[PDB]
Amino acid sequence: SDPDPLQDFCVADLDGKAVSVNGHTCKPMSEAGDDFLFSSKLTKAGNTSTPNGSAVTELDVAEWPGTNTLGVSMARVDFAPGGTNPPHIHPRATEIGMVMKGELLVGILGSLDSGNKLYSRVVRAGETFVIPRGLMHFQFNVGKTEAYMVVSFNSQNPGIVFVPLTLFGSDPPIPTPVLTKALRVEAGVVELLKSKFAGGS
Amino acid sequence: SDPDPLQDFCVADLDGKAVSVNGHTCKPMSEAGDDFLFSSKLTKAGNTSTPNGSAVTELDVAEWPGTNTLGVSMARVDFAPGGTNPPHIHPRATEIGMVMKGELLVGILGSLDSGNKLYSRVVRAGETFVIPRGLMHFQFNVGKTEAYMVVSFNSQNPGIVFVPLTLFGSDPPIPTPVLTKALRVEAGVVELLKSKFAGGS
Amino acid sequence: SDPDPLQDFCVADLDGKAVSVNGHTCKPMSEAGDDFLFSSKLTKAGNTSTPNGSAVTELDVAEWPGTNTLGVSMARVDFAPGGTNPPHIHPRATEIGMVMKGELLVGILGSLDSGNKLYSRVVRAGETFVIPRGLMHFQFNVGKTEAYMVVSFNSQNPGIVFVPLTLFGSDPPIPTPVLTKALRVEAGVVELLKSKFAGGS
Amino acid sequence: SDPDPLQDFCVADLDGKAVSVNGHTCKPMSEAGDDFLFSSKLTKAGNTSTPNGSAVTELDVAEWPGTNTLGVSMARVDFAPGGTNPPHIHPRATEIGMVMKGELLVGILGSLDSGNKLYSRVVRAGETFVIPRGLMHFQFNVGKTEAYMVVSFNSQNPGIVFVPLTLFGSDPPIPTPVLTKALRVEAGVVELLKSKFAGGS
Amino acid sequence: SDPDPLQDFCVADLDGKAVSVNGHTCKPMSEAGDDFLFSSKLTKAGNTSTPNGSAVTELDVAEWPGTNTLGVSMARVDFAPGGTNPPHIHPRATEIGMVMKGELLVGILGSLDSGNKLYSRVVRAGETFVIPRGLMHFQFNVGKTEAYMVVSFNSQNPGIVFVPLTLFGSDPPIPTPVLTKALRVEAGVVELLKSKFAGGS
Amino acid sequence: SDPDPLQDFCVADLDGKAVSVNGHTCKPMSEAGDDFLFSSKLTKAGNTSTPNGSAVTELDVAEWPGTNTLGVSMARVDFAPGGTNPPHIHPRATEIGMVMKGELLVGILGSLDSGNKLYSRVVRAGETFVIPRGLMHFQFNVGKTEAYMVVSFNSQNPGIVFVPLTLFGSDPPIPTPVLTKALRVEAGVVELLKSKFAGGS
Ligand SMILES: [Mn+2]
Ligand SMILES: [Mn+2]
Ligand SMILES: [Mn+2]
Ligand SMILES: [Mn+2]
Ligand SMILES: [Mn+2]
Ligand SMILES: [Mn+2]
Repeated sequence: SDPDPLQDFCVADLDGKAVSVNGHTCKPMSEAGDDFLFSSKLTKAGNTSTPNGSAVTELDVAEWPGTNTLGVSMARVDFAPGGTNPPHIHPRATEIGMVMKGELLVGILGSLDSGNKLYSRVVRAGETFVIPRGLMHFQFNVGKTEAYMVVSFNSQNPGIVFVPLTLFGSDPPIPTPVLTKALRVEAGVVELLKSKFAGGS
Repeated sequence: SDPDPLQDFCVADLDGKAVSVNGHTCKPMSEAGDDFLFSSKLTKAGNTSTPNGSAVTELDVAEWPGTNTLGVSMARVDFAPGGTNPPHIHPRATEIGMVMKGELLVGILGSLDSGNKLYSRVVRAGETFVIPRGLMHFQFNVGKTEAYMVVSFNSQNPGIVFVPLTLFGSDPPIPTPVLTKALRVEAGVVELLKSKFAGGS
Repeated sequence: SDPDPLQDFCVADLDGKAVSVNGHTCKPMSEAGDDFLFSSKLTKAGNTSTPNGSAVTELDVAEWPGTNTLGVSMARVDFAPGGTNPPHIHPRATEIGMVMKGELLVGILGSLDSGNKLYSRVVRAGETFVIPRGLMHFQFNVGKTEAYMVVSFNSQNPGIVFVPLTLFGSDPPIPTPVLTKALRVEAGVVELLKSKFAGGS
Repeated sequence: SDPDPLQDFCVADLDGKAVSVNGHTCKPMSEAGDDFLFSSKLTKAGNTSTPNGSAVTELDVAEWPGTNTLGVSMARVDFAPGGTNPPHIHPRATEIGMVMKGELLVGILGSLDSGNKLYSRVVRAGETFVIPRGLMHFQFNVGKTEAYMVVSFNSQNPGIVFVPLTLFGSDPPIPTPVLTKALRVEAGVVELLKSKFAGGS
Repeated sequence: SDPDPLQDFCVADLDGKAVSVNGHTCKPMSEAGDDFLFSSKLTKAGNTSTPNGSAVTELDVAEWPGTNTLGVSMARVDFAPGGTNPPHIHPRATEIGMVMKGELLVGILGSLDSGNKLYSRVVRAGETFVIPRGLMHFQFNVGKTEAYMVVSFNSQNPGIVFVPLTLFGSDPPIPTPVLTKALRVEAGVVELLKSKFAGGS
Repeated sequence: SDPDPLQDFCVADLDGKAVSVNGHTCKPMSEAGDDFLFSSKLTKAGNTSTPNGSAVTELDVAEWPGTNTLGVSMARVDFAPGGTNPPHIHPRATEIGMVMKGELLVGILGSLDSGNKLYSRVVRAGETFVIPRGLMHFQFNVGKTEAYMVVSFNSQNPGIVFVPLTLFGSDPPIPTPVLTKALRVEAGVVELLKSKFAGGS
């Protein structure tokens, strides 16, 4: 997991010309003020008018510099009815979270040696789930109203590997002959899928 | 931080006669069922009729065996008006959390080389805070109704070192001559403090 | 990464009734013999007559018990002409590898904050590549003869999340309405994809 | 624990205008000289004429730049007769130490799930003790002459959270209503305690 | 082991005047190009016309900046007939490797509590070995033609402590009276050994 | 470094038939008694009437079960006049230590990329030194009376790789043709060296 901190605080210096290191350099401690350990960025719902029908509001180190070196971050995800936070992976963190409003089908997938088992259930207000680092998972709003969840991670920068977007809409996209071989369908089907993700999100 | 996992899942075997290891041994994977990655233990408010005026509902590995080896846990804390989650430390984890209802004065204290600085603010619904591993911190309900927060940690077993209870009500209590020297007050004052914590909580 | 070792050697006890822990318990050191630090399991090519046209020969702790606690493993991957080791992720390890024979298009994909960038090139005998933990990647045999590579990981059990198989052929498969929403295509297309992975591999 | 080193040596650059990172940047290796792996800072006793009756002489990375990245530090603590190194916590390290002269009552406190157990004994010359990261502990000179101990930590910067000073004399102090609720005594008692720590140490 | 990465990529900035940190600072991500995850440095055999009769071709972070923060590296070692990669230690990594051509006697030595056991066998093409961090080991070409192996490590900078060269040819060499006491032979024998390593390699 | 602890205490179960894991299983916490965090094993000097002229008194987890999982250990080393703690390596820990009595030449050696630099000085009572994990180092008593030092490590089981004993007296010894090639001397010289270490210490 993230390297442990070597002092109490180390607020990220996010200036575009800052020297680059693993993670982030820190602003001078003397200059951090009083408020770096607090945020209000998750107070409002994200805009669910997206192709997925969900919206992630990030609270990782990029959005909350006071988390730098501390080995934690958060996010909020809002869902339109029938919206999905699509199959995805966090490459660098375990996730733990709670549904706050509505009803979400939450699915978590084992790796090959676990038989690619799918564990899923309908998670309601106050109920929680845990997703091991690197494993594919999704949420789907099965309710008829807006749902949201609040999640936390054991990294300052868990990363998101969105499976559909990466598979079909990477920069630039994976070669069609790779995808036809991998997906066991003809070029036309792969081309249809790519056309859905050609817009970068 | 907690050792990284060496497989997808490793549900804690919490049987009283289980062999003991760092953390917990795991139940046979073949026998875990479908539901170990989920919990509903935080759906209900804790009982705030306590001397502190707060109640912690734990969701660490002892309460959620499916978190074993995954490097995360959660808790809910409910507060009566004027209730406090008193100055305390988590010896093995950074904490990250959100106020869900009400208004909480949240205070976080730097260590000696940080001048023992106190950072505090009133945290309201949807607002968040982060507390580095090992640092003293508290919350106090400044509202006139019940408040609660939901918190997460980057350990399966963060630990709680309650400062008042440990200082005055440990098992058995710290010697009075140690406390008079350390607190710079006479025996009578130390004896008064001990009398408040003689009941073990 | 994997927990560091706390002694020189700790050969995995892979008996089916062994107590379960994070990773593996160890056989009594006194009884390990001379040969646990060696293997010959990668001397022979895997069978490439598979739907993917590739075959992975594993040398993780399950196949090489002497690697237990040491934070490393290996594998060999053989490729028929036009064969692919399809888009996949190792949830718990960085991979580093070398092409030994033939010509492989090797592609490595950044996460969302890296713009899902695809980095790819044709890798020939003696040439190497590195794949950060948790990131999607693939190889495709662009040559007209059999190719193989030998790879190593900084985990005893890196895991494999095969993207096509997990997305369409998990146990049981992800719900069609989740996949239609996530992939932005009609049910018929999702059903076609599922039919290709209904056999478990 | 502290991040492992990625090279042999990395002597801390402690210049006030140095770029800030987790831990410390390093001076150019070419310029470190011969003597960075050695110190003589603990050769002399600290001044025990303090309110606590003890004096800590630090040998962390701030005082010994050659320890930077190496995951270790030291300190010496000297005690007047009846002096205490008061209840405190090291947020980022386990401590291991030896009494060198005199007789010290050494107390170590478990966390809540350990029942806040107090383990204590009189430790004499050559005898040792170990204090897990984050746990409250103290020493008290029970002898009639000066005592000292030498301690080591598995961090370059373990931190010190002094319980009395932080509880009553932080910068600025914890609110009286928080302390009256937490300590179960009236304002007058809290005000008396604060008056003892108003001087910053 | 090496600190985990806190982002996808962090290509090492190896400029001689770069600020120094544990490991390496990184070049601006925006400027890394496409090719940093690939190398061709191990395509050619090293020059075995050396006193050892072996040649190490390094592929650590100094030679492959794209490995920075990723916790892995590689090397190739080529051997003349009768050549040795002499008893040595990697202070910061476990090694895992495969013989590619020829026949190598590979020996791995336990530490004191393992009775300094020597485990050795003749390793041929395709066969593998694993060497725990910090343990002494060697390879010796027992064949009549050139051999080579390709090895990987779970560090970006494993380090090499060559035992003969360090014992007899360090900068400056270990004092003769230290070596006579340690090796239980007279000065003349130590002086003979030093004369063989006076050239720095 | 050693895996972090997942609870307050975990006293090692050192029974010969205990299940084996990375490190040690723990005795039931309920049964540990009061005294596991303390030891008196270093109160007395070791017997310096040895070929080296030094004696190591170990206080690792094998000798101090209460250190299990806590990431620290200690040792005492006593030296006859002219005695040496010979060139050796700790494979799994950084060492930090203090001379308590007498005068010791302490030498610490960089790895290859550090030019195999030797850093050495005469260390007297109260003076300290630090030795990075995996690096060769030695001490030599330059005084005319007995010296001793007390050292600590950031591992519960640092290991000791004694260079002379391992090079010449391993179990069984390294082949003579390996040593003649590696040491650049004739068989007779290697045979002389082996004869000095044929007794196992
Ligand atoms: Mn997620
Ligand atoms: Mn807390
Ligand atoms: Mn792969
Ligand atoms: Mn302390
Ligand atoms: Mn090697
Ligand atoms: Mn040593």
